[PDB]
Amino acid sequence: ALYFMGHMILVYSTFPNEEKALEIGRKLLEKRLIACFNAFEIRSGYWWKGEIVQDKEWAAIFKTTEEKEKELYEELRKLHPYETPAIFTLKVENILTEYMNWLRESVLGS
Amino acid sequence: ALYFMGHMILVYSTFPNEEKALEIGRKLLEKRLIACFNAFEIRSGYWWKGEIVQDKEWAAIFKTTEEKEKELYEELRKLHPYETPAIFTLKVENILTEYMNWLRESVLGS
Amino acid sequence: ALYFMGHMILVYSTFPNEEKALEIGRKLLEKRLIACFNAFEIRSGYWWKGEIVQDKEWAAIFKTTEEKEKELYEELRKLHPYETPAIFTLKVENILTEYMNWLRESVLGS
Repeated sequence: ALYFMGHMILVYSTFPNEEKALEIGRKLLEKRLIACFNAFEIRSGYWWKGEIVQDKEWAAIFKTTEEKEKELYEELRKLHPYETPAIFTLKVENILTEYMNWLRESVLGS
Repeated sequence: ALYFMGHMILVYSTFPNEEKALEIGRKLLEKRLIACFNAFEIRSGYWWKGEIVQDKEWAAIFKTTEEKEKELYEELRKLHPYETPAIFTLKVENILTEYMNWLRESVLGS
Repeated sequence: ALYFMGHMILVYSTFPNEEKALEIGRKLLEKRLIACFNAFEIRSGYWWKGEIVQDKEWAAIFKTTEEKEKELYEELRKLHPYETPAIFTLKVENILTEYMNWLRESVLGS
């Protein structure tokens, strides 16, 4: 069909700056752990040492297959500059079939 | 209740520039295929002809109802500048009831 | 394990400007309703009084636990500048275990 459930996963994480986000995205592509990344600038807020702080970071969504999830989490844990980084996966319900094929081809290998 | 499961879907895709993202978003609204779109600038990375490339694009999330999903995918496939565009749907678990009503009203028609 | 299903929810909403998005994010943190927020600039389009309009807003994703969902929706409904704001939750499938612990600790209290 034009689209189907597929087996894509979307992993999200945030980084201290544009440079680090792009560098890690590139390293993940080199290892065929992701087929593509989309990064964007964000303003964040959270608790830190008893106070609410404002921060500027770069978020990134990583697109890959379910088969690469474990490896992706391990590589992100390896490369992340933060001690306790935000790393979580969102549920993908459907995906354009041709794109799913491209994702699969893009992550074939190591 | 204040919120419930609803029947909203979120479709994500990326475009070569701001102009194209907005133009397509407008065309989707004209056809009542989406109730709203949120677009933002992104930096992307993926494989292309054996090399890892960096790109600048505009991403967009399209908010509509489950009933419009098939039509939305067909219209996006029709208008997309890319040969193999990223088009996938994310799972929505809950939604403010009043907003869900607004979504339904916004996509009533053609 | 390195990651598991967890009990995190992601709530998304849009605001008229950067100032309002950050202010509300801060208020949600003060009440321990969210552990963190990530906000970014967006361009939006929707129907308004029979015409398709273009707008500039700031979107924000709120990260919290399933236990805080009801309270979060109530506080957002309380503080939102829009009469019919977009507020919905996305499904989180997996999450880095250490991060999940941080989320839980971050929302403990009121």
